[PDB]
Amino acid sequence: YLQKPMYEVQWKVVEEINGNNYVYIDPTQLPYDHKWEFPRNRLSFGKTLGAGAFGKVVEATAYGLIKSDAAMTVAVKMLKPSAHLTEREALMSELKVLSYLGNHMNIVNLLGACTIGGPTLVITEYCCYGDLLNFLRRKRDSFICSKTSPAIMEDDELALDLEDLLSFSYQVAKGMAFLASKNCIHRDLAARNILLTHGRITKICDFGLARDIKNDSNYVVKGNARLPVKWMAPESIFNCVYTFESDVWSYGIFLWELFSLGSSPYPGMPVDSKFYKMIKEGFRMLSPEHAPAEMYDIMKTCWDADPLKRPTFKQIVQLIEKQISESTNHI
Repeated sequence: YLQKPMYEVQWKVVEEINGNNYVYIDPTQLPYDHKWEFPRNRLSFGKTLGAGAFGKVVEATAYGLIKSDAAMTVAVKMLKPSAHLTEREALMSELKVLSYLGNHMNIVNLLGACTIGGPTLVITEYCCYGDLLNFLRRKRDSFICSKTSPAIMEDDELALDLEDLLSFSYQVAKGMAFLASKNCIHRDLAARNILLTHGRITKICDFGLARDIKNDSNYVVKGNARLPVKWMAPESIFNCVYTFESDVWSYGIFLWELFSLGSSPYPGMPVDSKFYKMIKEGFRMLSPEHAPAEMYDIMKTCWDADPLKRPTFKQIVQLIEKQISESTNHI
């Protein structure tokens, strides 16, 4: 009888200085270069990586994607088989946004698409170690004791250490700097939306299509929707505005997840009316045990009540570059 909720593109591109303020570009207006088209008969689906309320992401092998004589593992985003054309247009819009952004080492990049002659599919890079949240949690024990035998995740049987966390901080800052440089806001930055691939390279993405948000307690009901309130800036929670500066707030929360070895933020504090209150009154999380003071300093600035006093990602990148440099022969 009526329309159920629809998948929407998570990342937004915004219009260049509304007036130190923000408005979204309708992604349908973005161009789509059909150079991305890949014949669907050259895709072989494997395991479902996750299924959410609107669709799923699956591992697949794409044959001749880049080199004619070479197969390649990819990830494929798709809606439910029953999805109508307007629902499927969201995936077209996602394709347009990824196309527009272009390629960076620290995002999950577009590799191709199947948008003709069948179900709409978006082919992206496959990240073999999965999401960073799960990685941190499974590798946690190896951080706490190096002699322990680390969780084997695909071909990665190495421990996690401080240098890993520093590298992840840096890489994610670089990927977010890249997004912001393209006037792109993520709006759901969190360890669950950062994936890990060969060389422990972190790639920022939106993995929400593979997630059942109703069964994820990190998303809470607020105003008809389910939102990652613990990652959100006070001004997003209260004014429903997402900005470059609220992405920075989220990155600060991500740094807390990182150095807490994948703890959920504000542990044991439900998102209720007093949570909202104490956030606006200036309550902030304490440092993670394993965070360098310098990294917690970054966190604290990411959480400045005044959005204009938060660092940009460009500045965070410069700050972490200085930390890593100064941390040599000190780890």
